[PDB]
Amino acid sequence: RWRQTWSGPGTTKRFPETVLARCVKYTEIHPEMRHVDCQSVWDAFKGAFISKHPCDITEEDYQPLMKLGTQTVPCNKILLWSRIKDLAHQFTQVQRDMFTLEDTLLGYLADDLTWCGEFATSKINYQSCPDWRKDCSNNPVSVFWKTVSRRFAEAACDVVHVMLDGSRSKIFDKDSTFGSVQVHNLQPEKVQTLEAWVIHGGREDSRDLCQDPTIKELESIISKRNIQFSCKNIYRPDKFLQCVKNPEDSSC
Ligand SMILES: NC(=O)c1ccc[n+]([C@@H]2O[C@H](COP(=O)(O)O)[C@@H](O)[C@H]2O)c1
Repeated sequence: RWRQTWSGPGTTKRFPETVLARCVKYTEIHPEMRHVDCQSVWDAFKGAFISKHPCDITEEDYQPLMKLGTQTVPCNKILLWSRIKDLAHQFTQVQRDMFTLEDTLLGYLADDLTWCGEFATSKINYQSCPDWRKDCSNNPVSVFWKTVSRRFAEAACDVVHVMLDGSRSKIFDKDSTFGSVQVHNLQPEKVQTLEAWVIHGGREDSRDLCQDPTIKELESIISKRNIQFSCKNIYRPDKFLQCVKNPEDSSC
C-alpha cells in the first residue's frame, strides 16, 4: 500500500508485548496492584477493540478492562493537565505525592501508545488507525482516554490541580479532554476548589496569564458548577521543578 485505510499512525509496534510488559512492571512496583493478573488485563484490553470496527468503539467496550484496573488513588492529590504532559510527569516523579492519570495502572499501560483492530478479522492494524478529526471520534484510542479521563476526574475530591500550557493560545481549551470531559465530571459534592497552574513558555518579564479570557471562561464554568476556582502562574517551570526538588534556600 501507498495509501492506507485511515489517516492516523498505525498500532505501536509490538503493542501486545509492550502492554503486557508495562503491566508486569507496574504491578511489580506498586504494591496495591499485586492482585492483578497481567494476562487477564491484556485479554480485556484486547477484547475492547479486536474484531470490532475501529469507528464503532464504545465506553462499554472498555468496561471489562476498567474493572480489572480498578484502583484507589488519594482523591485529594490529583493533578490533571491539558496539552502539556511532560512537566506534570516530572513534577509527580519528585512530588511522588500528586498523581496524574498516567501514574495509574490504566494510564501507565496506554501512555504514548496507539492501537486499533479490524471489523472483519482478529488482526491488530499496524498500518493505520482512525484520526479523531479526519476519520472518526469513536476510535479505540480516543474512546479509551475519554473513558479513563472521565473516571479519574470523578475520583477527585478537595483541591484538584490542573497544569495548563500558557504558551498555547487557548490556555484553557473547551475542546480538550480536560475541557470537554474532566471539567464536567468533577463532583461538586466532593471537590472544593480547582486550582490551575498556568505554565509559562519562554519570557522575560511576563503577563499575568490568570487574566486570560479562556482562564476567565474556565473560572466561570467551574464557579457555575458550585466549585471554587483558583489560578497561579508558573513563570519559570525550570526554577519551579528545582524548588520542588530542593525546597527552601535559594530564590524559592
Ligand atoms: N496520556 C494521554 O495521552 C491522555 C490523553 C487524553 C487525556 N488525558 C487526560 O486528559 C487530560 C489531558 O487531555 P487534553 O490534553 O486533551 O486536555 C489530562 O488530565 C490527562 O490525564 C491523557
